[PDB]
Amino acid sequence: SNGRQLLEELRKDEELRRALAEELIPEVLRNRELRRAILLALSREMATKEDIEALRKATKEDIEDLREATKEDIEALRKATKEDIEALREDIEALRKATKENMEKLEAELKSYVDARVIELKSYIDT
Amino acid sequence: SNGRQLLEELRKDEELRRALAEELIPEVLRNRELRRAILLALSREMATKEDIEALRKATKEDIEDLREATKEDIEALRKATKEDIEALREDIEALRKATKENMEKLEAELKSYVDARVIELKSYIDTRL
Amino acid sequence: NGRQLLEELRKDEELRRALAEELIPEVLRNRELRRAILLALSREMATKEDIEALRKATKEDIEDLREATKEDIEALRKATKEDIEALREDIEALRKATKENMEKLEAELKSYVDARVIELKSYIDTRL
Repeated sequence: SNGRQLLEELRKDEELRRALAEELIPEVLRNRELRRAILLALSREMATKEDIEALRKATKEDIEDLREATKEDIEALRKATKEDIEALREDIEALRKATKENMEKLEAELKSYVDARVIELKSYIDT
Repeated sequence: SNGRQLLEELRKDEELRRALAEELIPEVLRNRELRRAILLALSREMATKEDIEALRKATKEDIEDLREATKEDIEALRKATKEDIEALREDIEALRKATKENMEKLEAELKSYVDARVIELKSYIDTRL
Repeated sequence: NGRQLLEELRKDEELRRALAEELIPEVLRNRELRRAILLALSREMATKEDIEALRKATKEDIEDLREATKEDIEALRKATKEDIEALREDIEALRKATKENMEKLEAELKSYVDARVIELKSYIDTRL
């Protein structure tokens, strides 16, 4: 009769049903045999906090690996570029030197050419 | 009112809450459809192996996309740099050539300048005599 | 009231059954209750929200790296452009120095020839 009344009120009042379930239901689930049965059933599909943490850890490592590789790839290009620029600087120096030597060569050749003509004219005059 | 009172007592008395729940537990264990309702409800919230696999797959792809983009961005700079260096190499070659031509020009100009003066002097000598 | 209820439940199995059938379905209707129950079952239990939070964090971590990488590449582009400009200035410097030196040589040889011409003209005149 007490329970018959309670059943009746629960059919009528959804807020009562909700409130009462929130009191009793957690306790029913605390039952260890029931808890084990529920866990066994869910375990076929469950992803655990440990599984998520393992993915988090792997992701963090994969990102760190890429950051590190990227830093190395950029550094390799910096080195290669510095090297190419140094090689071009050595070519410029080589040209400067060759240009200098060639100008000294030309200076000497023209000096002697002029001197040869002078002797030629002096000899012609002396006639 | 009867249930309102009951709710109040349950908040206050944990032994009552426990005892009343234990009166229900046997039926939940006996009735596969209550068990199914509970499992259906819990599955609505539970993370699954499928969910984690989908995130794993998406993450792997997102990282691969960045690796690939990064490789392309570095490659684009390598090509642009190689091109600028090649242009500077062509300038050096152009200067070498222009320097050579200009020296040959100077050689010829000075040869003819000297020769012009020689003819000038020879003519002057001859005229005196 | 609850003491009476407990007594009736011990006596009446149909009441225990009926009451359980009323209260259990609340788990399907009540998201907060359903979540509480699931999290109480075990420390290992994870929710769909837990996966979404990792997804959100991962997306941000990748975006942070993309943005840093873009900046690091841009810094190298600028530094490289600068080094290339410095080389270009060296090439220009050599061109200029080469030009000036050739003009210097031209003038030196012209005056050398002119000096010799005056020398010869003087020598001719001294003779005649």
